[PDB]
Parts: sequence; structure tokens; C-alpha cells
Amino acid sequence: VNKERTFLAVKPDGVARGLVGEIIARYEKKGFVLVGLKQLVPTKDLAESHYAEHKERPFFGGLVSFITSGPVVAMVFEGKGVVASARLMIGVTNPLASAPGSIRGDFGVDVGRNIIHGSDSVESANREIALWFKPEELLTEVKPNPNLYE
Amino acid sequence: VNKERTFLAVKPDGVARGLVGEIIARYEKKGFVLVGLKQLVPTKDLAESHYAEHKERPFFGGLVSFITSGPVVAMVFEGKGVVASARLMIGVTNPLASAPGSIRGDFGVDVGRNIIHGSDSVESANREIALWFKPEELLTEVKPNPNLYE
Amino acid sequence: VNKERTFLAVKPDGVARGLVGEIIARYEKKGFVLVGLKQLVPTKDLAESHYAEHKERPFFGGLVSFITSGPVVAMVFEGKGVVASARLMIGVTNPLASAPGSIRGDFGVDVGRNIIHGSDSVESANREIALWFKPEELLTEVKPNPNLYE
Amino acid sequence: VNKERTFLAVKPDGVARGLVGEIIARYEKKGFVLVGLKQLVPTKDLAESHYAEHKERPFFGGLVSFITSGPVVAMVFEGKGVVASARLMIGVTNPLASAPGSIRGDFGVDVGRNIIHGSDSVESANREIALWFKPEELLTEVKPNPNLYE
Amino acid sequence: VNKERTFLAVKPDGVARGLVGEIIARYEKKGFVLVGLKQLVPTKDLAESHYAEHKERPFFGGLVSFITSGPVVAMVFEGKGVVASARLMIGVTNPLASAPGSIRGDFGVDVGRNIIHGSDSVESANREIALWFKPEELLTEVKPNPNLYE
Amino acid sequence: VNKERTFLAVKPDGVARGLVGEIIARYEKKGFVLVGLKQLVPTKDLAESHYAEHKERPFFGGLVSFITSGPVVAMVFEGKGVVASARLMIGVTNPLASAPGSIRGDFGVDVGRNIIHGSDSVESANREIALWFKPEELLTEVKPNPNLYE
Repeated sequence: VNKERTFLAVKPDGVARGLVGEIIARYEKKGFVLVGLKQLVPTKDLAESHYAEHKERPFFGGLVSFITSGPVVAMVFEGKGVVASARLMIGVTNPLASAPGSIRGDFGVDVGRNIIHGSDSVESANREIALWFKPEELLTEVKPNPNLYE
Repeated sequence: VNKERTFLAVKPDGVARGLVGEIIARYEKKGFVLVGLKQLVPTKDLAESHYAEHKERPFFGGLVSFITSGPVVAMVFEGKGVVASARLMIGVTNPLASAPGSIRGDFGVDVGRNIIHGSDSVESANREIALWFKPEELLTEVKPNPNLYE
Repeated sequence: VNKERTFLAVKPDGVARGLVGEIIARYEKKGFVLVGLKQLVPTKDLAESHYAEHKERPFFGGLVSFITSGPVVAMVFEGKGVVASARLMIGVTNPLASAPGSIRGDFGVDVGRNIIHGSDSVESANREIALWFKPEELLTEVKPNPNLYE
Repeated sequence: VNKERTFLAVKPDGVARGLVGEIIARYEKKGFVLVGLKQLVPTKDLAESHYAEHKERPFFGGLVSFITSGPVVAMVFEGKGVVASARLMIGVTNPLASAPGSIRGDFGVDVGRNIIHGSDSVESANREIALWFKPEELLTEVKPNPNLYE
Repeated sequence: VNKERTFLAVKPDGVARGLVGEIIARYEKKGFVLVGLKQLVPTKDLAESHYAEHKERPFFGGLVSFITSGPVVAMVFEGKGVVASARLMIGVTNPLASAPGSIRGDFGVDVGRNIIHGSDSVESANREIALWFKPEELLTEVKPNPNLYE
Repeated sequence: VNKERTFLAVKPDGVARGLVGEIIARYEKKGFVLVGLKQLVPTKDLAESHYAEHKERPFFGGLVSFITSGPVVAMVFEGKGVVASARLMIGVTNPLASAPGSIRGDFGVDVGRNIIHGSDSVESANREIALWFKPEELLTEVKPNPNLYE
């Protein structure tokens, strides 16, 4: 249960705006454990797979183009209720409606330039992690601060 | 649309408590662009005009007295949905009910000493900006970070 | 009214995670005044009294054991609406459901390791303060920033 | 003596990089009092006057061009030893040689894009303030935190 | 050796300026362990004893008066080289000459209102701790983060 | 010249203490560009190669053991004078002697647990980058903020 994992990606706008360290620090302070981490420029295929769920929609081409427009920092965090907790820390789709204190609430203004991606569910988290990372790239032995869990 | 503007004023208590830089930084981090900025001690007339909407109420005299009691930092910010977004960043009238993460939620305790003023609408924003600033004092050419807007 | 007081305790996990200064700073920035402060390792009796309200429940033994497992930083803050305001700053019982910007929302993950204690009411605040502090240990003459209250 | 004043200007690169609030906060935290403040796009004449001391040098044309390339946030701070203290807070001409903790040490990399200007002496501070601000724009009645001066 | 201790006191100006949490956080982040902590209003006798080394000097009366003018937060920190390390974190006697990054460099302007006290040596640290704290008030069992010491 | 690169590694203690995001943010704020990034648990061979320069010394076995004791966040930053600048931001070998404002000055206490590694020269930076990263893992097209370089 405390072994739950989520996939987060600091999108090109977030990387370009120098928000990588600020975003990672928020998750480390919360107590989640960094299990995978690497910077990369996504290829079209990985992009199309990541957004496959929208492949029938019109905006799908825009999503693929943007995520491949520059480097992305992909990461996997582990902890209890991480998937839902990470979404709460990010905010809502529209940054302008995101509450102050959340990532998008503090730094974003446009839905199209919303800084970060967080899996919306455990199953999507599982698919995305396996999509973005090779098993060799993920920590197998995870140990959080002992003052974090009862 | 991304040319929307709002008027913000760091009231005398906020200036006296050394919260000017902290408040400006929150808006700059969000991505809004500083279009006008100056410190001044409001005269009675500008004050009465700013709060004209309350001129029939009893507390109106108290509002005018306080805002003229010391320096005020007036500023104009530009961005998409800035008017509503800036209000969300400020919090609610009563600082004690404002959520942690918002300006009044983080620093205020009294309705009467609530640190900052934000226009409540585009039309009030337009009236206030034209009230507090001469056109010469506002940037005509505004350019935000290109990683902010799609 | 502006003489209202609340009891806060940074529990063993919070002390062990180096969150004492971060927690105090949040309350000082808000404008509340530190009226009592000391680090101690609670004895079983003080613990049982603090959680007396749960003495009939099963988890009561767990509460007493944990709070006595290490040092605790007890403090008393004074200000208008401090009791409710301090609870809002802390968040909800479950850290995972606490909103970003609140103490538990920013730093906690487990109900059992939720970092801090805040009185839930004026009467409980009164009982706890008198329980944890000798009158000699509390400031009698309190003076907040004059820019805080109208 | 505690009435000493200095002129600071957040140059175009600093304004464009969203460092205005961060810079003001550093001076407010230190205890200096904001006496003048306004955003403006310097004209060529004000620029040439500001850098008149270099009018015989080759790089002088570059200085004038850059400072007039965009908005600048000009400010005047008051306090004991403000002139030398503000320079120490800024760092050295070359940002790369500026120590971590100073403005240029924390945020700059190029001598040509060094973020901020601080008067190098009382006499230059006097000339610059009178150059950049009309007397009407400066606070006459200055009152710092009483816990700042003995 | 890693059991070395120092005495720190947040003086009345520091407490009044809301700098208590900020100061404690700096020491916790560094890795030092809080061993004693309490707020108090020093009596004349404790004051005269604390500054006994200056009892023959003229300014001695001023030191005693100020430290007894309001609450003080006394604390004892433990760690390797804590005594010298804590002084380096504080800065020099004159806040204006203290480097940015240090406590006095970041927040002070006057020698007379220099925010904090740090023992200048192990022997003075020993005398001050035994002067300000009863043994019952100090942690006997100290355990720092295991990732701090080799 | 503005294409200079350095290799930084957040060692196991730094990763375990949740300092990864804090360290990256310091470099991003400075203006350096993240060119490579990944978390890994170094193997003995990579370790021995990284510290090959000390292979004749006694402490060499201790260095290899520690760096392989847990995950490490390796990164490559690009910018003008990055190699020397990054060392200045880190501090000196002994954290206790590192000045407040630097990474080791703010967070470390023991030479053996000094949080981070920074190449000491361009040639060592070149050897380390080629040692720790495959060319495919480094950005070829680097573009910093245009407000950073003249």
C-alpha cells in the first residue's frame, strides 16, 4: 500500500521555466520517495503512446507536438496514496482555477502550458511507468523516512 | 484576452509589515507581467474615489482614513484571467477564513488589516487603473515568458 | 477576543524530521504571538491526560506510546480566532487529504504520523494549555504587531 | 546616519527574469525602508546621465543601449550604512565571482547581464536619486521597525 | 565530539520581529539537534550573570536592560563543531558587515539590535547552558539523522 | 565558452536527506542549463573509476563503499564558468567550514557526509561526464534564458 507509485513528468514549459528543482522538492518534502528519474526529449512514438487515450480527439496532435518540442524530466515517486496525493499537489487542468499552494496554482496561467503531468489513476500510473522507464531504471529497494509511516 | 489587467494595492499595513517583495514575487512566479508600479501616500480625494462605491456606508470613513495613513504600493498586472486569478491568490475578505497558500491566509488576521487590495472585476479594474495611474505610467508593449502561453 | 489562545504540539515525528522552525515560522508570519514554548519528552501521565478523551477507545494506547516516544515541542499562540485559524493551517486528520499549503498537506502522508497537534476548541485549548504549561511559563503581557489589528 | 539612502535599479534582465519581488524582499527583510519605487523604461538621456561617468569609455554605448532596452524598476532605500550594505548584498561586478547568498551570486552568470544596479557611494547615491526621482516621489517621513535600531 | 553543544538565544528584537522559526529552521537544516528550548523573560540576575564578562565595561548596563526588556527564546543545539559553526551561521558583531547568507547579514542593521546570541567558545557554551537551563531541561539521549555522520 | 559543462552528483546522504530538488533549484536559479539527469545506484566499477585518482590512498575504499551504498542523482549542467561557479556554490570539503549560503554550508556537518560532488576542473568534468553518461543522454541543443547572456 505504501508501495504505490505514480508517474510525473515536468513538461517542456516547466523545464524551460526552471521549475524542475522546485517541483521535486515539493514531493520530497511531502515524504514520497524518488524511485526513477531522468531527463529526455520524448520521441513521437513515446508521445503518441503516452497520449494514446486521446488519439481520436482533435487536440491530440497538439499534445504530441508540444511534449516532443523539448526536454522533459520524467520521474516515478513511491508512497502511500501517491497517485491521488500527487494530483492534489498539482492542481486542476486549468492553472487559473488551481488553488494557491498547488503547483499549477502557483506557477501556471494556460491549460496548454500547464507545467506538469501526473498519472490520473493507479492503472494509468502503471502503464505510464512501464512506458517511460525500463525496470532497470527503477529502485527496487525503497526506504522512506521511518518517521513517515506508522 | 491575455491582455487582461488588474489593479493591486499593497495597503499601509502590508507595506509596514515588509510584505511588498513577497507579494510581487507571488505574481511574477505565476507568470503575470508587471505593467505599472509605484509607491505613494494616497491623498483623501484619490482614496474617496477608490472607495466611492462605499461612500454611503458607515465604514467608508474608516477605509479612507486607513489607506491614507501611510505609503501604499500600487501595481498593475497583465495576463489571461488576471482579475479573477489575482483574487484567488489573495483569499477572502476575512484573513482568518482565507486558505493557507493565499496571501491573506498566510499573513493576515484582521478584516481591517487585510494587507492587499485586488480589483473585483474587469470594469472595476479598468476604473481603478485609470484612477491610480496616468497612461504614461503603464507599459504599452507587454511580453510574457513564451513558455507561459500556448 | 484578540487574547484567544491555542495549544500546539510538534509531535515526535515532526521534531525528528526537522520541521519545528518551519512550523513556528508559519504562525509567526500569520501574526500570532508566541506566548509559551518548550521542548520536552512527555511522561505517560501527561500523555494519558492529553488524550483522556480517547481513553475508552482502542487506539488510545497507541497515541500515548507515540507521543512519549521522543521529544515534543509544545507551544501556546495568541491571537484573534487563533484556535480555528491554527486548525485551518494544519489541515485535516489525514495528511493525504490535507490541501497543499497546509502543514499536513505539505509534509505528511500518514494519519499516524501527522506531525502536529492543535486544540480543536477554546475549551480544549484551555484544558491543554493548563495541562502542558505552568502559568509562570506563559507571557502575561502580549503585544502583537500594531499593523495586525484594527 | 540612519537616514542614509541608496539608489537601486533592477535592470531589464532582472525584470524580464521575474526577480523584482525577490530583490525587494531581501532588502525589506534586512530592515531597510522603501522610500521611492516605480517601474519605467529609461530614455536615452537619463541613461547617458546615469552612466555619464563612463561616457569616455568604449562600453558606454552598450550600457546605454541595454538599460533602455526595456522596463527597469528603480527604488530608493533608507537605513544606516545602506549604501555599502546594499553593495555587499548584491555581490561583485562579475556574477560568477559573487558569493552564494548575494543577489548576483545566486542568480547571475554574465557581467553584461548582472541583474541589478546599486550606487557605489553616498555621493553617487545622492546624484542618482536626484537623477531618477522627483522629490515628490520620495517619502519624507520614514519610520523603520523600532526593533531595528538601538 | 559529535556531542558538542552550544547555547543560542534569540534576543528580544529577534522575537519581536518574528524571526524565531526562521532561525531554528536554519540550524535544523544544517543537521544540529535541538537539545533544549524554552521562551522566557530573563530576570536581571540571570542577565548580569550572562554578561558578567562585561560587568566592568560601560555598555554592560545597556546589555542587561535590553535582554530583560522582553521575551527571549533560549535554545541548546548539539552537533560536531557546533560552537564555531553556529557563530559562522550568525555572522559578525556588526550586522552591516555580516555576509549575506548569515543570520545577521540577512536580517540585521544595528550592533545593538543584532538579533541573536551564540556562545563564543566551548567553555562559555558550558557556562551559559548550565546558567540558562536546568539539567532536567536538556535531552540526554540525542540521535541525529544517520545520514549526517560518517 | 558558454558551452562549458560540469558534472554534479547528489551523493547517497543528500538523496536520503531529501535535498535533490533543493540542489537542482539552486543551479536552475543561477541560470545554468540541465543537460543530463538520472538517478542510479552506482556499481563498484563506476565508483572505482570515479575515484581512480585516489586509488592509492587509504580512504579510497571508504569512498567507493559509500557512493555505492545507495541511489545517487547524477547531473550535467551547462553554462559559462560552470565548473568553478558550481564549486563556489557547493562550498569547501569540510561542511563546517563552508560559508552560509553554500550547499554544504547550509546543510552539512561531516566531511564524510558532504552531500554533493562537483568536478574540480574542466578536464575532470570531461572525464566524469563521459564516465557517468552515454552521449545519447546529454542535450545537444542547449538554449538558456536570453536574458542571461550578453
